[PDB]
Amino acid sequence: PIKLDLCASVKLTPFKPMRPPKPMQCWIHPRRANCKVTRPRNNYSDPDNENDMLHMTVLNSVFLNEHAKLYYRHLLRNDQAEARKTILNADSVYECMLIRPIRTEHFRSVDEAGEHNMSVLKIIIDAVIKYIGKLADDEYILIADRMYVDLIYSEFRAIILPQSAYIIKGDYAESDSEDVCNELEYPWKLITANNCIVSTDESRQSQYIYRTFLLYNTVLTAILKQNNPFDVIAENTSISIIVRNLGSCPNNKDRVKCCDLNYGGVPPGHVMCPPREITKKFFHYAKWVRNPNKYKRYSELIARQSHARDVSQLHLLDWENFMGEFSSYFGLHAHNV
Amino acid sequence: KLTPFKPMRPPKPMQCWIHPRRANCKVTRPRNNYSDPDNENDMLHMTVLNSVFLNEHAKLYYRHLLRNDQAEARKTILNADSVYECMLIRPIRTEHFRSVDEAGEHNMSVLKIIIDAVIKYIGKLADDEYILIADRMYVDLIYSEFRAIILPQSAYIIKGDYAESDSESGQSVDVCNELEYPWKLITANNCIVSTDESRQSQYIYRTFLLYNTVLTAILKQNNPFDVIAENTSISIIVRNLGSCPNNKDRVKCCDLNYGGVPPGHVMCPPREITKKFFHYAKWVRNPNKYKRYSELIARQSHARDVSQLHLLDWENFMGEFSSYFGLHAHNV
Amino acid sequence: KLTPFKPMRPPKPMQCWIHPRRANCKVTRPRNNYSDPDNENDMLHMTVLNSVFLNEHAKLYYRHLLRNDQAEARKTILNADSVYECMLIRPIRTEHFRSVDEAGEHNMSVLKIIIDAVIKYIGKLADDEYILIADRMYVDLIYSEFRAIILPQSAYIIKGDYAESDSESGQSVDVCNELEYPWKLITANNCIVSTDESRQSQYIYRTFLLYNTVLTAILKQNNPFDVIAENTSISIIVRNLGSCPNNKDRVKCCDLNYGGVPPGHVMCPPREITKKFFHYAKWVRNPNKYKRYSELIARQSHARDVSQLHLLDWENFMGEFSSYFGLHAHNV
Amino acid sequence: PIKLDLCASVKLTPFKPMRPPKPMQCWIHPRRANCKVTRPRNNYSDPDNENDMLHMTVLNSVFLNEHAKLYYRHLLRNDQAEARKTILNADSVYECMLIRPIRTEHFRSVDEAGEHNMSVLKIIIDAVIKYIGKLADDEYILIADRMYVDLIYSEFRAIILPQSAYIIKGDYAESDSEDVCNELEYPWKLITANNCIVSTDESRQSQYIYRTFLLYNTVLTAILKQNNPFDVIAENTSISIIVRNLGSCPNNKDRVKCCDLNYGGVPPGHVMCPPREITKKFFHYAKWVRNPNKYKRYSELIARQSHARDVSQLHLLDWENFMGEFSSYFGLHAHNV
Repeated sequence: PIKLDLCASVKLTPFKPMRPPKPMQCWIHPRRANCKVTRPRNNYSDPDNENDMLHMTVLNSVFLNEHAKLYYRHLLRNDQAEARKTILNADSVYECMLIRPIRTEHFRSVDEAGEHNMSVLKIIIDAVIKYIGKLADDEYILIADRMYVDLIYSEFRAIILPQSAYIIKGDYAESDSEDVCNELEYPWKLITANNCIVSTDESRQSQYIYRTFLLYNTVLTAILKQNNPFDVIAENTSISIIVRNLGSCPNNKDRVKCCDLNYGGVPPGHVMCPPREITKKFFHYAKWVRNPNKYKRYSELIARQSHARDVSQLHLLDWENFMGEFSSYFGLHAHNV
Repeated sequence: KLTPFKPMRPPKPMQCWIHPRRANCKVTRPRNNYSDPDNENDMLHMTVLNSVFLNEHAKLYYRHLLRNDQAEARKTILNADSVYECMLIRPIRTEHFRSVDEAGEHNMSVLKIIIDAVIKYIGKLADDEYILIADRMYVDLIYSEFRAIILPQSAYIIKGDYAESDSESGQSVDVCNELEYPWKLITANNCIVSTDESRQSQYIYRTFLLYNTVLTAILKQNNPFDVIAENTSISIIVRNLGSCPNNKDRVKCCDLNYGGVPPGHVMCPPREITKKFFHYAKWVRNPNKYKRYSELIARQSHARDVSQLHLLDWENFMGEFSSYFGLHAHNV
Repeated sequence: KLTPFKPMRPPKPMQCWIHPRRANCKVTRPRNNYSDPDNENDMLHMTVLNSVFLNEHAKLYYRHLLRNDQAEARKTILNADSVYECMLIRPIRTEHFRSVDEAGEHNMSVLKIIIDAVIKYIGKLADDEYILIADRMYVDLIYSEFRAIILPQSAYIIKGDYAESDSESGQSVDVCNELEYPWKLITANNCIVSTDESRQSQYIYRTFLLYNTVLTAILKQNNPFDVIAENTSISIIVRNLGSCPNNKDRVKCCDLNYGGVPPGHVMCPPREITKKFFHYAKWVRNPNKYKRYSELIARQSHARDVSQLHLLDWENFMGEFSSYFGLHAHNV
Repeated sequence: PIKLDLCASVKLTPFKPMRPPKPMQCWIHPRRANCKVTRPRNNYSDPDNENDMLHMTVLNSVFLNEHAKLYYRHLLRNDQAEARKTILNADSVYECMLIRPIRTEHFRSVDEAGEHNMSVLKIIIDAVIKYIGKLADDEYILIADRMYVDLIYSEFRAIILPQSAYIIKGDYAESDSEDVCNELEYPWKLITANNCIVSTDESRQSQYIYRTFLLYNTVLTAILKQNNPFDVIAENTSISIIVRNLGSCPNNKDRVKCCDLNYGGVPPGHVMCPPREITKKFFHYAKWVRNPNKYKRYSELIARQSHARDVSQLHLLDWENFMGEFSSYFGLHAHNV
């Protein structure tokens, strides 16, 4: 249903510039329809090309940028997938993945892994942390997909996946004014610029903590052989009820009852138990996904003050302590931070 | 439901002295270093369209024909679904382009050059390729006393294919499988079947688009043959205007109002040709039902005589027009 | 969210040879007993508008002026929010009404009678009452060589009130408390404050609406002074047309295209008068902010000299027009 | 937000042709905002005029008919309210009620009455039954307000109230073709007619049973001193869960557990226990309110066949037996039927 602004708003049938694949399915992603995997009929003289794994992912076209370029690709760098390219078909969109796993390499979806092989787990955390490192401090991001990043992973690699996210370039005009929203060529800048917002300290902290929670949710998903309900961004779903069901950390009320979760291998204990109120505020920050443009309601949210300011600062510092102990738990380094 | 996040400020000042009557035409000039008055002579028009006109490659469709660009710049930029073709311009001191809309242009030579530009623009369209306009039954543009600058056009491309007996001779590499070996192995471009008769339909279509554009240019009144709306019916418009006096098969455009001196009968195309033209045009509503109009104009629904003589009448109009402006008949 | 139930079949055939270019004008004739050819001479036009134009009494606003109806029938009927003014017509055998749109009318007398009809139609509007058009800067209608038939107009009425020292003399019964004793005791009509200066604004408004209508009638081209859209700005249109030669305070309508013989300068109203007219008109977007434009045209924002001389120039245009068509200056 | 179809779809501010009463409240209808009551400052020389009760009710404008005339008024006849008239203000609408209760008459809202004074109760049932009698057999109606009719009632009268309903004129073209959808004057009929539908036996039975259930729900509300949840037409609300909570009639599974309800005076017993599946099908029929035009989904619904046809017929006949015993319970007469 598309119309023009002339004296007759004509109904336009959404044109289909690409045969939509009828056999839509990915065995690595059985629960996902938009996820489709497939192995091409490579030149059969060469057994090597047999390994080439190809996965297309479906998604809306809004996720493309002003340049018609999909947002996660901006954060992509030194990618591991053998190749990638975008696919625009009307509102729908597709994103095919060329991969060539080595003679024995075998990827698999991060979801529901449970995997306790901290070597592979650390491979994935390195991939995701380096990827999100491409984010700028005054640039921020939300993930309308879920509260984590999808990916697959083999013993040799951890291939990232396309994400339903939205870039948002905030701008903190430092009092000492000595990347700008008006980066076009001067003529074009005369008309318009990025749909920027007002950056500030609190927004920086909010986005940083948000990406950190994304990291931790992905880590959970990796070490959860059961459902990791944290991903769920359902409108009806509320974190209040979520932690009411899950309860709080037995070892300390402050944190969540993540000690009792179901783990593919060794349970780590109350290690996976983050403070609760920080998670709550994180979910509130995440709710931004539905109205990204209205930034005043979510930009500083994780770092906002509910004295209330003292409690917010203290509990954010508690979450920072949690990140410190987490990094120590995996021998990590905050140079990415 | 999700908010369609906007990655840029939507330009509110929808002001185009070239095209005020529209809701998407905005022209505006730079305010750069004035030591160079020519830099001030620069002009900058952005038009707001819909992203649906972006192909698989994320390419605005009419840009497939932006070849030998006489204008300065043409770049695409979008605010979510909204899209924006942004134009750089720089005429010489006395050169100033103007809207084709009801231009009333009397200068024969200016019309000649403009029509040459439009015909060459549309020429590169492939034989099995078919174009459909989505805003008006005439290509839109501007024109200065010296040169002409095409304007962005909202249209959809489509590729066709046939299986002629001699399916080998000539360049057959142009196929709707325009991906790279694995990616084509995954999916192929949307495509249809092309055959000579729909090609004649398309020829008639493009030529009458050219005719509509020239009418608009030389008209000191509106061009009723330029509206692609629904309630508009070629039947009612014909009833309004009627058969042309010296040739009733034609239409009474002789009485119309041109800024240039009225040539009279010269601008009077046939009747059933325009009928089938309009019915072919109303296809655009749902191109996916392509066959419902793929062949419409030249269909044999005897009727063989009727449609072939209709083609004869159309090509008679084509040749007499071309001669009327010195155009070679071989410019098709 | 509830479905806006439709109590009638929505008439799909939006066909009006009188007004094809619009999306709501449908005309059509009866197919009744043909033994009476005059019954066939009957014509039947329904226009589709929005129910918002129905008052408290559920009365279509412009119908307040459907007095001494020269047309046959005018009834209202709605399909939920959609509304439908349905017209009966029956000209004499050779009488046939036509669209005011770009009528190019040369016949002076026909124009005279049409303008008489329009002025009398608008005359009954009360002094403290103010009208606002919602579709165009000109009253819409049709006209036969003999008579004229107004067409439905989408406009909002509003009543005003003042507290002059002599708040007793004359007929003061007309108040915005137009309910019956208890029902008025419950609620009152929406109302505003009327004062002489906004009344002058309204006089200028209505008169320039009349001027736009006459231009449309005698124009063999469109009437750019008839569009109430947003991006349209009187500033840009003025820049396009410019100061009239024999009187630069006026506008260069002399060069415009009339189906009747161009009178030239005769149709050239002042400049700032049209400016303030347009700014007054753009009020209609949100009438509830009434004061933001209630006084606009005749505001004293010295400026006393400026606005009073603007009124003088406007009334000069009014009188010279009236004399140009024999109209008495007392027909205001 | 209103636009025209010309080359510029202009945003139009909804014009306000009437001061909306700021003190919006009815003491007889404390839970209803659209309900407002008020006593006018009558000529104080006459104590008689003091009794005059005036109640305006707010509602959407869609409820008006093609003639801009509100639907319940069509069913109104020999009305008891001292006077009535409609009030169009933009989309909003109002409906003022003039009443002159006699020197001692005292009206009151039917809701939450509990009243056991079968004399007054029978007054109300007579009012409602005679009112709904104005419905034609081939004409049908739905009540988007709720699953009943609002009203007030004094010892002397039972004043009806405006309803958010929608008239629907079906048409059963009897094979022996010897009120028509095309009732306009011939010219106008040449363009259009009523938005009719295809009547039939089953639709007649469905509408009849629907109005009967409306009667019974109103009677319940009258004899319920507590909430009568049956009125509720909430989208989230399902009759399945409703009767799951309420359970079925202890005296017979067939019916509903209406024996246990809360009654202003004497409980009547399992008398108020209707068959359940009939109520279910009634609620499904009622769901039509949201898309009245699409009649194929609801018109025959109460009388439709789920053998399944045998069960539907049998259980509808059981509901008819329930109406028979109900009428006997109040000495009524089916001449209205």
